[PDB]
Amino acid sequence: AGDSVTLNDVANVMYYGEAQIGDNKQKFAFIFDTGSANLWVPSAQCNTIGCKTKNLYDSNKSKTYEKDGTKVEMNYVSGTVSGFFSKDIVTIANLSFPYKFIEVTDTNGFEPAYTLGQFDGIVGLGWKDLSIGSVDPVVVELKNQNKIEQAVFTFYLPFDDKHKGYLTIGGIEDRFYEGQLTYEKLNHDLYWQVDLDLHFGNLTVEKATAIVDSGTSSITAPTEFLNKFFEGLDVVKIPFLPLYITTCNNPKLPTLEFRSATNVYTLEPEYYLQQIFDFGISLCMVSIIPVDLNKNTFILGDPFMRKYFTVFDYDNHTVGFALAKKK
Amino acid sequence: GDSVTLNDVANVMYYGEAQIGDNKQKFAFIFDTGSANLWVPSAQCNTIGCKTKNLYDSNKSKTYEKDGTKVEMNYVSGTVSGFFSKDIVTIANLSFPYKFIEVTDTNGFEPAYTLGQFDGIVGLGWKDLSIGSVDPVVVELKNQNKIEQAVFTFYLPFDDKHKGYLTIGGIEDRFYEGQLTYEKLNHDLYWQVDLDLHFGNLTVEKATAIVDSGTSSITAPTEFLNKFFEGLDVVKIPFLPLYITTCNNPKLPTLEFRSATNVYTLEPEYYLQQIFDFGISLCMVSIIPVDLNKNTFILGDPFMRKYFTVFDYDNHTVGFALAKKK
Amino acid sequence: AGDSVTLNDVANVMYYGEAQIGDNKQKFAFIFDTGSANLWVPSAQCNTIGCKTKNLYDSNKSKTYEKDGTKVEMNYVSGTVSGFFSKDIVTIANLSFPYKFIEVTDTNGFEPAYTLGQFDGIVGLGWKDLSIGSVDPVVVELKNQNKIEQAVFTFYLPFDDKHKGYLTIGGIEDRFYEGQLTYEKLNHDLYWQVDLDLHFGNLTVEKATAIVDSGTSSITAPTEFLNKFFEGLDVVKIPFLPLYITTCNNPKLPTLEFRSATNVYTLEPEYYLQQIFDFGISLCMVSIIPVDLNKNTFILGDPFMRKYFTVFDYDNHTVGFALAKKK
Amino acid sequence: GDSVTLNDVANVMYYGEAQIGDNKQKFAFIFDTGSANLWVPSAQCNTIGCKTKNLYDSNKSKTYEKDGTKVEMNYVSGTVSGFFSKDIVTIANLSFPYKFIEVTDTNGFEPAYTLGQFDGIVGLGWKDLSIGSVDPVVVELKNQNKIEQAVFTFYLPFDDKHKGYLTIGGIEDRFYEGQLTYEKLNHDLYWQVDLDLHFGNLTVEKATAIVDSGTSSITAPTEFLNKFFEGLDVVKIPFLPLYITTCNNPKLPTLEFRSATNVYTLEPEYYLQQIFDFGISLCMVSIIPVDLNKNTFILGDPFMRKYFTVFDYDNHTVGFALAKKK
Ligand SMILES: Cc1cccc(C)c1OCC(=O)N[C@@H](Cc1ccccc1)[C@H](O)C(=O)N1CSC(C)(C)[C@H]1C(=O)N[C@H]1c2ccccc2C[C@H]1O
Ligand SMILES: Cc1cccc(C)c1OCC(=O)N[C@@H](Cc1ccccc1)[C@H](O)C(=O)N1CSC(C)(C)[C@H]1C(=O)N[C@H]1c2ccccc2C[C@H]1O
Ligand SMILES: Cc1cccc(C)c1OCC(=O)N[C@@H](Cc1ccccc1)[C@H](O)C(=O)N1CSC(C)(C)[C@H]1C(=O)N[C@H]1c2ccccc2C[C@H]1O
Ligand SMILES: Cc1cccc(C)c1OCC(=O)N[C@@H](Cc1ccccc1)[C@H](O)C(=O)N1CSC(C)(C)[C@H]1C(=O)N[C@H]1c2ccccc2C[C@H]1O
Repeated sequence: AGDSVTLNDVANVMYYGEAQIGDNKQKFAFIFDTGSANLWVPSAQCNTIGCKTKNLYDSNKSKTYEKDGTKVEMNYVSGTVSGFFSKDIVTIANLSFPYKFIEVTDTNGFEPAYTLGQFDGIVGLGWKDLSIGSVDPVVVELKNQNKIEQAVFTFYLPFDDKHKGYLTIGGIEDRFYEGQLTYEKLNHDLYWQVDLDLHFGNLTVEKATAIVDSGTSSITAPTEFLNKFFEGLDVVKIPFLPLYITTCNNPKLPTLEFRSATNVYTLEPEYYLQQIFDFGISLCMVSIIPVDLNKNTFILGDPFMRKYFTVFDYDNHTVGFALAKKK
Repeated sequence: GDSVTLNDVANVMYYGEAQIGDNKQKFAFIFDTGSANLWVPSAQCNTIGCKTKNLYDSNKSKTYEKDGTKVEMNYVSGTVSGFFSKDIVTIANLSFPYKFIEVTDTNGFEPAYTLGQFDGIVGLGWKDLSIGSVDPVVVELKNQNKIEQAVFTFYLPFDDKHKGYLTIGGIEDRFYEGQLTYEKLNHDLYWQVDLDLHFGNLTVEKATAIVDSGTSSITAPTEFLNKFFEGLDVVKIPFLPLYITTCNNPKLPTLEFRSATNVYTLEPEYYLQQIFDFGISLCMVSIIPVDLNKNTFILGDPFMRKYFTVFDYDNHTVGFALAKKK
Repeated sequence: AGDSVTLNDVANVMYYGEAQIGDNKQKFAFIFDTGSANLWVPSAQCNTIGCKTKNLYDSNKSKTYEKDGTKVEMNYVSGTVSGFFSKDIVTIANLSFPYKFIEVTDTNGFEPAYTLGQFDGIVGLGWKDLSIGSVDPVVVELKNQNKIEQAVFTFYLPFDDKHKGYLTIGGIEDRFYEGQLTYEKLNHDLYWQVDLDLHFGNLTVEKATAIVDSGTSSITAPTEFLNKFFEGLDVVKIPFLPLYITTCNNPKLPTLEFRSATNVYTLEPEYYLQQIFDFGISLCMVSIIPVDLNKNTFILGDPFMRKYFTVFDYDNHTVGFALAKKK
Repeated sequence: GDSVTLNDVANVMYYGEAQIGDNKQKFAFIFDTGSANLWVPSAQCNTIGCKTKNLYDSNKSKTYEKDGTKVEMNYVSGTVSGFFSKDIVTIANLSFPYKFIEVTDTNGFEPAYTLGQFDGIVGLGWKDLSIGSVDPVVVELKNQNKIEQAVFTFYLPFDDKHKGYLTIGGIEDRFYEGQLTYEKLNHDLYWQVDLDLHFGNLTVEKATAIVDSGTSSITAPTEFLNKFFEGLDVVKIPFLPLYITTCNNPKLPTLEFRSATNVYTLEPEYYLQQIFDFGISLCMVSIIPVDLNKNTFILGDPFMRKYFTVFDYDNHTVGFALAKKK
């Protein structure tokens, strides 16, 4: 079946698509993040520098807005936003549903990541307990009022700007993938964390939790593991920055291997590399960066999701994977 | 129809393999609607440029029919040397007697040749354009009741590591979309057409425009061009026929090709090539200064990436559509 | 008069010189940082990855070492080092003097900034009260025992990479500059913070504290001030990093103007730019980055110090400036 | 001596100004020890490449002595057209009657000409090289008891500002250091010299090697070179005479140039130019395939940047030192 917000892609490094808010259907661009669980927009109320270029929600000219007013920090690792809670009717796709969200009023905690973004707010797409305010996930809310067949959603991401990407709600559309799905059951309903013995060419790590995260531009690994990784594969790290450079055909670059009970998952380097220079010799950025999180915890972010169509299934506690169609 | 699977190389030249000989020696070929002769490095080609190449040995094929006349191939991008021969040429699964040049002296055509990953060229041009009046391979195939139409299609892939097609005998549905305007040759020489050539301000009315798959690039009059880029933000890198600009450059116009029937247009997204993308992103521009007879334009590869091309010996036309973008 | 450690320069991006520790004169490379105030070396004792290629100080085979052993974090904004205090006699230039320093034993908090460097430790060259342990500044220490004429030091940093930099202790040598010195009284003896109305093309900020900092590769500005700056001068910021790219002759680039009661100090853009691409069009990195610190606080780091010879004067509480010679 | 201050442009070509006429029209010039004719865009040059250029108006100078014979300049990098003339040329503060080409048709020499920021070239080659046998400008100055020596020096800067020097009349101390080996011309044609040419393994004994300030680069036979770079890590960018490598590339040798007296050598640090430096540093390499008579090599700008050059009509010699590095 399925209902689909098409997602525009900027420098392969973030994705955004429209959604509406209020019964006067005020428009907004959002990052759909399977690694966070709240929704927010700039508030008509906000007076910080960053807000001033964005589309500002007016709680006023929506007739279906209801007041709440409880104040909230929202602390991503990328920065902080702050506002208060409101209730209104959010439309995603053209599915409509009441929701609790944040009218953000302070953003200085999140700029320039925000002053230089082309998105008004974020839409959380993880699980209920990653939420600030125990708010049900929007796909879940939709199910809970017969708006959707199944409380499942999918990500299809592509390979640059006027190539179009697609978040689909409540249906698993064949148009996106090839082969069959392979599923992995989650190990907490928090992030879409599943459970994996990872193998990066030379070192492996036993049963790691892998976060599948639409929100991250990059693949991440804990920092011990990475230094352990890059040594000897002629990758030069620009100094003082999470930034790794190598020749595009550096033939010492291992295919990454994600392996589970059911299945095997792989990432050729053509997937975790960015072309940066291409003039007889081609130079590349390696799209893997240090990040320390609870367990052995790796985020497969955007590079992984480019190879793999992904089905997130609230009903079963699973994420499915198939090869994404190139066309 | 029937297509030869085209190989991309830096989007700067494409090649395909085609067999010569009953013994069926396979070769790497550039298919060049800009010339009308076929050739290969003879096994008796003694020039070191020849040494990595695929040779044709007139021994191995039974069908080898001796000729021997000597011959000069004078491409503006260099010259080759040898003598004529005959044998059974095959293109995809299309076999036929043809006369061609056995190439023995590759020296006046390197470095060009010694780098290139191609052994010879095939002319997809006209009988008029041939050195030796060899009938174009398609027109032969026709008058041997071997395919429906003295026609071919050029489907070139927009992008580097993807396939590309020389279809023969009939237009295919897959390859294109929308309709298919035609225009007619103003000479049965090159696949040259008569064209109202608009380009920002600068028109140059009733130009001759050569369609040509051999050319990696688009060309213009050295004077009309130099005058064009002026005031845009396109820097020219000194004594090389090369120009860099930023890819977002908003001074950059679309290019117009209107006729009596219709209009065609080249978006800057079709005549730029990336070189560098990191924060700012620069692209090199695929239009180059080269002078000939009229206002004579070469629409090369950048144009054919946009427009599927049909080459019609029968109806004296060339015809175009939006290349199926994939 | 003066004595001088000659400083080697890597990618215009950090500078290091040799010095000795112990009475068996064990050698080490150090960053001389006028923006922190402690000395440390890797300890013979250190077993973290980042130590493993460095020259480790053996408290043992110095016959003049005295134990202390009190343990210390040292928390730069670039990272953390950890170890304990020892006393030994440190020689810089070839001036010899007793000191309290840090035997660093844990570095995992500072790597790869330390795994990818070619320097063993750091030498703090700031003021007493920036020191962990109220330790007198080395140059001060040296005065306090008749090793030097006057408790003053100088930084001469070279243009481009080769050609050699120098720190000069206890003498102002005419070989390094031209014109005359213009001095500025400090506004706390903490950093070499002086007091400045800064003027960058279009935006000015009234009476800013400027930190003169040999250690920093770049110029820094508070984040609001920067976003406010770069707008409209076609400077693209690489996404998700403190990285600013532009065309080298972007003729919108303002000369920076630092202006005080006595004096005017200036920085043409040929000083705050790093090339990156020279093919016809020509690309440049802008060596200014957002950094938020107490007041309106700017660090004039390595770019400034390339135009300007600098005299740090403990005796007067001043920093003096003259044009560095090009030869 | 007496020097003309040379201007640098992308280290790809240098230029200087020198005056022609009694009225003293100043001009931008390339000083090319690779040709021996002087020329300027006549005020009667009607070609649109002429329009930003500095023209010579044979009206303004009294001293204009009419000639008019028509003439073709056929550089290998293009051709120019005009008729001859005569007047008082000045080079720095050196004035003298000289016969030259008034250039009227620059079309066979663009885009080259219309971008270049230079109006004419001056030849600093020999009489035998001259089209019309005009005696070289230095040998004239000489034989008008106007300077001590039919000699000149070429001093060449490294960076973009930093300026260059064509000195005339005598070698200067400032410009160089150490000694000064000489070698003797194997023809009084180009300043060509006989050289045992060593380069990694590949020698090519007793080659002829042209010193030439006009050339931006160093050149070699297309075959010897192609074979050279093989197994280096030097990628060639497709059908442009252009090669990229990483600047630290350790497979890159120093070049050798030995004779009977002495040996000269080109460090990679002299024949590379940064294209890209960030994390990895890439450099484009200044050596290019071009074929002539013997093993004939053009030592151009990369070589003259290392070595100061002394050009000796009198003692038939060319001589070199380490260019005073500043
Ligand atoms: C929900 C919650 C509640 C309380 C506390 C915490 C810590 C919580 O988690 C939040 C979180 O930070 N969530 C992150 C996921 C996350 C968690 C922990 C560490 C790192 C990431 C969210 O999914 C996400 O992608 N994001 C978030 S913002 C973003 C959309 C820009 C994106 C991101 O950072 N994108 C940037 C990013 C992220 C990682 C690496 C590289 C890059 C570049 C760019 O791609
Ligand atoms: C003139 C003539 C008269 C009677 C008979 C004959 C056979 C004649 O020769 C026609 C001719 O030479 N034809 C050329 C085409 C041509 C026609 C008119 C003017 C100039 C060229 C031949 O077809 C062809 O494309 N080529 C040739 S080789 C090639 C496949 C590499 C390609 C080419 O140059 N490719 C290169 C090229 C060419 C031009 C611009 C850019 C680039 C980049 C590169 O990819
Ligand atoms: C010692 C101390 C004790 C108590 C409290 C404080 C705040 C202390 O000082 C912290 C500090 O980090 N001090 C920094 C200075 C500083 C002060 C405030 C904020 C940030 C830095 C020390 O001077 C220093 O240069 N450094 C430090 S490491 C280094 C010498 C390589 C250099 C640096 O990082 N350089 C990196 C840097 C720093 C800023 C901008 C760009 C870059 C690129 C790179 O060069
Ligand atoms: C004068 C004369 C009279 C009768 C006969 C002959 C054969 C004559 O000489 C021809 C000649 O061209 N002479 C050339 C040298 C030459 C000789 C043989 C083959 C090729 C060149 C003259 O010196 C010269 O450099 N030049 C000349 S124009 C120029 C100043 C741009 C420069 C040049 O080409 N510059 C370009 C160039 C040249 C070679 C390689 C790379 C580049 C890049 C660019 O910098």
